[PDB]
Amino acid sequence: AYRLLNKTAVITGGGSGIGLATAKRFVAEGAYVFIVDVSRKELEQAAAEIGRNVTAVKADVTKLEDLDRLYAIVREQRGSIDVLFNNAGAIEQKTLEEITPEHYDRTFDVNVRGLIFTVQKALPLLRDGGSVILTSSVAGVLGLQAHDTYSAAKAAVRSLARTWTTELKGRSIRVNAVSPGAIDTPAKFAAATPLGRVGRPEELAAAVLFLASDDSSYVAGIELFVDGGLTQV
Amino acid sequence: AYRLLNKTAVITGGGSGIGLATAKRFVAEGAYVFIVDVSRKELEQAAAEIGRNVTAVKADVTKLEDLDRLYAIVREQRGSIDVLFNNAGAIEQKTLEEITPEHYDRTFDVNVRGLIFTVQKALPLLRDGGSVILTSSVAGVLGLQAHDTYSAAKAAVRSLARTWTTELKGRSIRVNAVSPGAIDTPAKFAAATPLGRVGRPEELAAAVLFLASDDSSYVAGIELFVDGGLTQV
Amino acid sequence: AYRLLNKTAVITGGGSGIGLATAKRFVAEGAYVFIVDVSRKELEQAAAEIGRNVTAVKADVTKLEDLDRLYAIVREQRGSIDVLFNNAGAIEQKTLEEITPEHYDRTFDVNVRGLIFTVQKALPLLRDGGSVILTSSVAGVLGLQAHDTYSAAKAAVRSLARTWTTELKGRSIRVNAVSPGAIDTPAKFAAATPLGRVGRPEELAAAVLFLASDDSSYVAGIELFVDGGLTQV
Amino acid sequence: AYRLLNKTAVITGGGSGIGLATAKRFVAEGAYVFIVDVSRKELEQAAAEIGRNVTAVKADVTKLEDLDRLYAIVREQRGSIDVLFNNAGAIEQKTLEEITPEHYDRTFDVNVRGLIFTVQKALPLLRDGGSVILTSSVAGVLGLQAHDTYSAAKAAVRSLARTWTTELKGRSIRVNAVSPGAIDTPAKFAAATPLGRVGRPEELAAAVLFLASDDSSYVAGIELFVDGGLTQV
Repeated sequence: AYRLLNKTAVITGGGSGIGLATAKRFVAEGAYVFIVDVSRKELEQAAAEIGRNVTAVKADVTKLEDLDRLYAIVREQRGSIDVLFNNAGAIEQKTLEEITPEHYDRTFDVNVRGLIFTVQKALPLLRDGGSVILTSSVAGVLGLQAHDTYSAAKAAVRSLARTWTTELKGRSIRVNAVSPGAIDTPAKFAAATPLGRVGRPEELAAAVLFLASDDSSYVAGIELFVDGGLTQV
Repeated sequence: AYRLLNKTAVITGGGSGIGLATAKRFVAEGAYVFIVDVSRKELEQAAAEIGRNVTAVKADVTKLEDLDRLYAIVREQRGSIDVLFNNAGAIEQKTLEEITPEHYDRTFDVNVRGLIFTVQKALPLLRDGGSVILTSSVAGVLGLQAHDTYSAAKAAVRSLARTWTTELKGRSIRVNAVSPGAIDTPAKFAAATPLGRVGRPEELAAAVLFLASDDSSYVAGIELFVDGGLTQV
Repeated sequence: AYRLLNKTAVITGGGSGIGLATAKRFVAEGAYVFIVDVSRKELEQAAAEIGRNVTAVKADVTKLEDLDRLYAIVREQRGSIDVLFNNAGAIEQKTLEEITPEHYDRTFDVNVRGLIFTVQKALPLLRDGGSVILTSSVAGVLGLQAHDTYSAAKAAVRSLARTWTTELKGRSIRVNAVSPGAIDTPAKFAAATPLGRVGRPEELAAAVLFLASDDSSYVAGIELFVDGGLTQV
Repeated sequence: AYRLLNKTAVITGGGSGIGLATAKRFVAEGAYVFIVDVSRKELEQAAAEIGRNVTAVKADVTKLEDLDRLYAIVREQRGSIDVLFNNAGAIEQKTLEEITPEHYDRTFDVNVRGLIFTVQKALPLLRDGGSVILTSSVAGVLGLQAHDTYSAAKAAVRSLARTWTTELKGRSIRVNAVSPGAIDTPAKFAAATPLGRVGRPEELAAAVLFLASDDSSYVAGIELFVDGGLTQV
């Protein structure tokens, strides 16, 4: 009945949009969830809506010490991590010509560096048989104006799921990537998208649940497009 | 707890292996299933195993008139199709050098021709928002000795997922390919496979259920690799 | 200066468009070319235009005995084949609903059936270390309204390059697919093409030249998109 | 004979390996070449081997003021760039467990930050209709033990070719990536490589030449694998 019964899940960007929708679906499937985001007010609000089986941890995953404090809380409250969904950060655009060193730093810090140490630091807590989701994007395989660094970073994320599938196979930890298209989170993609609509956080959440749950038990290293077909035709 | 409650499914190659594993998972999820396959004896054993909510139909998907009769049964019995799973066929191996006309026809008639007509002919019963799954293979992206025609054929299937995605969008019908690696069916693939083992048919059924169910409602046109990481690393 | 000096090429579809453009460039590169195609009027025209170091052969390469007659001539006049460029056939359009058996067979006959037996009966003649080129298409990776059978067959063609890479590696024969986008031969593709225009036949001939020549000696089983960026952004 | 007559090329990583083999081939094709690299002693050595039509420049392509100086030199002596081939950097291996902030910085500064600003700063000098080549890698689509950051960064590089195809199309600048497999520099990657050997640096220069010349005039945004079949079968 309950596809994640008593598993423990950690979700970064767990504050809002997709990461929050996932938390909620996780909790409905019977998991216990750590939502990890940066603003306290927004964590409290999130924890309040999810309502049960949820701890809110304030941390910036681009900071080594924040991560250490995170895993000391997960070890103390729950002891182990069965699932890690890495859903942090947002898009900042810049054509090649405008890219500044600091803009490139902002993107890469959040999408790659942050992610690497997030997953690195979770290894001691990860159970054998566990599941790690990275968040890549349609941007990873498209040539989209002013998405220079975002897209490059997301392609690199997709790549980490292959490598880590190789490195973590002895522990039987599956690593996969989700590549969302346009997902409604508080225009001309919708136009060139076969289902003709933006997606709902809830649908991304379900695709993530597939990767999280026992149903994707023979699924490893993939890149799961959830884009209503954008990149597929 | 019932991901396909009251949904009607049609599964070709439903008499054994993956077809039959999926037919069991579907019924466990509340669907009504039509299993379709060539041997009557095998269809009966399969129906008895499933146990309930099943009709067995004898049809060879490479014969137009057999498909006509399948669909008339379906229509009279249930009146609509929510999920079509196309899983007919088996591998036959010949190197370029050994390829004959009949060998070429056995592979393409089953894997491509018959798929085309199955789906064409299901069109009038398929609801809007229904889900169509095709069976490709790791073979469709690999260069495997003596797999000439089977690989080419399953690459042709993965392609029709893309075109049907565009053609069928007006009806919101999702078309997606699954691509199994090595599956247990009554060992070298397994050697270079990160998961270190063949898949169980149930694990393949669970991936197809994903595509069949509403958790994949924003997912269209894709190639879902269920190969333990074979082609991903 | 002469990148193919004294090499023997066979080109199918050599009477027009890409095939003919490629026969001209291969003769300018110092090759001796066989052009193979169905129209006698068309072949003699092409042969006059090409000028020198060309033999026209009227053959329907989906007929096994025409192939036999073809290679019997190649072997008699020039021994062995250094370069085989397979570029026979044209698009035919039908939506899923409109596909008939006849339309399907024309498509897969020209594109997949004849190509297999073409390259099959070429084997005893191909020199070790030679180069075989397959014409697949952007269509092979796209979901183009009413391109059902043509896209599937061109995706099957791309798969055969991977398969024959493996099978023919022992004789160091390279097999690569070229995947043309819109070429200019006697619209909206051009709206989404970054280069903003259709390709010239000469430009596709230049890309095939690359596969044919020593410049691609460490290039094998690839899909080379020649589409002004169409499938890449 | 001379496929780059009177073109100006700039190569980063020009002091050795692929850069150096490519600079040699470019001069053989009548280009004027600027070899760019860190080592003085290494560069004068390289320039001596080329022997003509070449200016060595000493720059660390990860320092912005080094790029300013390189481009002011190019501007003064040649005025224009027709070809920019980016080939700076080397692998360093670390498993996820071993990754340090410094190791991460080395790989991404050299492969991605450095790549970005090199191209950004060539923009005013690059002729309209020029060719810009990037060095990705087979590692960009593989899950290779201990290649975490290098693979991820090469995949970054691959995506930048898509994005720059889009952003630069108005100027008709083609941007494509080359992705080498095992290339012989000063044991089993070759194990299941179809060609049964590591590639020569000359073979990779020839491939890069293809991308710099008119023969790829309708090729934009591509990933060109030069890897003897590794990633293709």
